[PDB]
Formats: sequence, C-alpha cells, structure tokens
Amino acid sequence: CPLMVKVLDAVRGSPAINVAMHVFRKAADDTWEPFASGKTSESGELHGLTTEEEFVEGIYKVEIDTKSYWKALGISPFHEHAEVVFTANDSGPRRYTIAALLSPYSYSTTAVVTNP
Amino acid sequence: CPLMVKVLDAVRGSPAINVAMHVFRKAADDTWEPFASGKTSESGELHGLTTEEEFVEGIYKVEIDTKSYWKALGISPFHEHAEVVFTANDSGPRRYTIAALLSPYSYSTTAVVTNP
Amino acid sequence: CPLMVKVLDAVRGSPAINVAMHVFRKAADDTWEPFASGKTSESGELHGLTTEEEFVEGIYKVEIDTKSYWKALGISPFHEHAEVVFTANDSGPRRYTIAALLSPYSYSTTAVVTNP
Amino acid sequence: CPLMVKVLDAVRGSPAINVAMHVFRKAADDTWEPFASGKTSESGELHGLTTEEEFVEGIYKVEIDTKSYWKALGISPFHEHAEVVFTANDSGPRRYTIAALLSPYSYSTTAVVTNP
Ligand SMILES: O=c1cc(-c2ccc(O)c(O)c2)oc2cc(O)cc(O)c12
Ligand SMILES: O=c1cc(-c2ccc(O)c(O)c2)oc2cc(O)cc(O)c12
Ligand code: NA
Ligand code: NA
Repeated sequence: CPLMVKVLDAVRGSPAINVAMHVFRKAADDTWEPFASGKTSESGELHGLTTEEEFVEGIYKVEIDTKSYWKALGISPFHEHAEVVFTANDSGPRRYTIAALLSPYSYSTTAVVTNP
Repeated sequence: CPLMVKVLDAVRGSPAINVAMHVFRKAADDTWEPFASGKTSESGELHGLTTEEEFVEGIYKVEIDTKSYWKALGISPFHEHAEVVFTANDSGPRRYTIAALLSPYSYSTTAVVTNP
Repeated sequence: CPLMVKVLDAVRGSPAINVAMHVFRKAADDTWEPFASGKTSESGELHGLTTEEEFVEGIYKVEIDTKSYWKALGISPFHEHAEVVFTANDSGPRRYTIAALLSPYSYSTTAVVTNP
Repeated sequence: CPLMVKVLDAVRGSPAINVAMHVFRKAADDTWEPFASGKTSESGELHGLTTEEEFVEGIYKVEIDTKSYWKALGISPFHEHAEVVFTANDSGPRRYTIAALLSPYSYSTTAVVTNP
C-alpha cells in the first residue's frame, strides 16, 4: 500500500485512535468521487487504504474527521475536519505518508513522499 | 469585520504576500456557495472579507491557493491548496482570526477567537 | 523595538496571556547572560524587550515558561519550557517577531523577520 | 530503549537524515551534564540512545542540531537548534518519542508518551 495516514493528539501526547477519514479522488467532471475510507488504529495509523494498481494519477483529498474525534472525547473543537488535497503519482508511483497533529483549535499536516 | 486571515511563510520567515484565497459558505444542499475572496497584503493579512451582519452562523471553508504561491517563488509544493473548514458559532467570541503557516510539504493552521 | 514575542494557545484558540519569558544573550565564555524579560499581554504579545542600539548581533535564547502557563489552567504539560535560540544578523531584515503556538504536548515556533 | 527521536524535513517532504543531536540531563547542581548523542538514520529516526536502567528520573534536554542540518544543504536557517526540555519518568518508566518537523524559519516538536 502506497498511502498511509498517521494522526497524533497534541493534548494527550498520544496517537489519535479511532479517527475516521474519507479519501476522495477528483473525477473527470471535477466532482469528488469516493476512493477509500477507514479509521486509525491504536497506533494512530491507517494502513491498507489502497493498492499500487488502484492508486492511479489524480488529485486526492483526505478528509480527516477531527470534529468527531474531539467530540467523542467531550471537547468542542474549532474545525469540522482537516483536509489534505494533493496531486499524486504525477511522475510515476510514489509512496505517501500523510501525518496530522491535532489540537482543538489548531492542526498541522505534513507529507513524506518516497520513491520505492 | 469579524473574520481575518493571516498567512506566514516558514521557508523565508516572512509574511506570505499576494496569496489568493476564496471563502465559501455551505448551502442547505451541502454545496459550497461563494462567500468572499481576496489576496493577502504586504503584511500577509486579508482584512475586510465580510461584515458582522453578513457573517451568520454556519459552516465556512477558506481555500488558500498555496500551490500558486510556491510556484511563483519557483518552489514545487505538495498541496493543491490549504483548506480551513469550520463552524461560526455565536455562543463564542465575536472575532475570528484564521492563521496559516506554510512550508512546501506541510502547513499548519490555527484559529484565534476573541472578543473586543 | 526590534524584537517582539507573540504566544498563542492551541487548546483554547486564544492568545496565551500572562506567559512569562526570559531572554538571554550568549557570552564569550558560552554562558547565558540575562538580557530582558517580561509577561505577555492580553493580546498574547510582549513588546518593549529591547532597543535597536542594545540588540546587537549575537546568539539569543528566549525561554518561555510554558509549564507555569498550563499548570495555572489546571492542565499537565510535557515541556519544562519552550526555548527559541537564534542568531541576530544585521545583514537581514531589522524587525524580529518570534511566534510560538502552544499545546500541552507540542509547540511550534516561527520567526517573521521584516523591514519597516 | 525508552527514548526515540524522529525528525522530518518540511521543505523536501522527507525524513531529515544525518541530523545530529545531543541529550543532556540536569545534575544536582543545576548544570547540564552530557547524557547521550547520535544522529538520525535514513529513516530520520534515532534509536538506541539509552536503556531503561540508565534513563532514570530527571530533567532532560534534547538539542537537535538544526542549523548544521540546513547549512549542509546550503540553506541559512533562523534557529541555532531546536531544544526539547522535559521531566521524564516522574511517575515511573515511560517510553518517549520526540518528533520534530523542520523548516528554515520554523519548527514544531511533539511528544508521544506511552506506558509499557
Ligand atoms: O507560530 C505561529 C504564529 C502565528 C501567528 C499568528 C498571528 C500573528 O500575528 C503572528 O505574528 C503569528 O500563527 C501560527 C499559525 C499556525 O497555524 C501555526 C503556527 O505555529 C503559528
Ligand atoms: O505532522 C507531524 C507528523 C509527525 C510524525 C510523523 C511520523 C511519525 O512516525 C511520527 O511519530 C510523527 O510529527 C510531527 C511533529 C511535530 O512537532 C509537528 C507535526 O506537524 C508532526
Ligand atoms: Na506526468
Ligand atoms: Na515521583
């Protein structure tokens, strides 16, 4: 799998567990088509979202459901969700790790892109 | 004005100048309706997007064109844009500052919500 | 004044108020010499630390007492303090803004260096 | 080993390789005594710094030599180094991962603390 998402909680100093996320891919008509979805494990990681064959060139959006995460912990956060939108595999297959660090009124996201 | 956006450049240690952005408001059919837009000033700030009477409660999205910013500097970035999606809530303070800190493969965003 | 520090709270989405900090300048024997200090205002800002003629080139450290901040809010933090260590360089712009964004188990710091 | 450090480069979207760091521990007389040191691998991680036996209670400082990292890449950065100062093992043995995300004029650091 060439796409992994890792999420950390900056309040607890822990992986962000059970964070839902939905991945979309832009279609030829400019709409967002559902691509994959899942939730983070005890390690705060989400593996196995897709395959090298399936993960073709395109513009992808990872919607990380941060609001639901905070509310489940009894906290009212600012953002609805964190979105990460990027072109993938423009120059051939790459492996992408999307990392996100969450606080109730702030988040950071970074990408590590490697060539297998 | 109850909404201001400030953008900083983490590579150069400066305001991010001439950064374009569009703000959308979510409609009842779940589509994104254009609301306001503009470009950051020399101070990296965009003021005057809206007024108190216009900025009613609801879900807003600020789509910051970070890709065009980096490309105009001759740097290849990861993200298509940075998105900040949030609910405006009258039960909270009245002034919203959305800040974003940009790197080519990462960004961070924070909300500072205060009362005059 | 060529040096300002601004501190934000990522849990509450607000300026970090009454945050104490000390600035040190590195001496020839590599010890840290007290230089200036103060507490952030209602806007999370500390102005007036130094003057142009006093702020000569050299290595400075800003030690922000983040632990006391979180404890006064009843929150257990990870770090003893946040440190920002940098060289003041006359070949660059004249005004330094050191910003810090605080969470209990994480912080971020950025420098915005500009010319009037 | 109960202490690991991971460093990412926000400009390249890659692990930060060959980053040197020195770890210190506060002595009874309030000086910083050398504790351990090493450099990040191809994965941007530094493992094996210490042992459960050696890593006793205390106040630790991880100095991550970011300036040397950027200069080796022909970039003049703002900070001398990123410091992470924290009390460890206050409530019995824990495992600590210190993560840092680097840009030339900005960095973020976070801690993941787990109970084995
Ligand atoms: O250090 C940060 C500082 C700021 C910031 C916000 C308002 C200002 O008037 C300013 O001078 C800096 O905004 C941020 C916004 C972020 O999303 C992440 C950050 O680390 C910062
Ligand atoms: O997005 C971030 C991602 C990471 C990170 C990435 C991979 C890991 O295996 C890990 O354990 C942490 O670490 C950070 C550390 C930071 O201080 C700020 C950040 O935004 C991140
Ligand atoms: Na191509
Ligand atoms: Na104890």
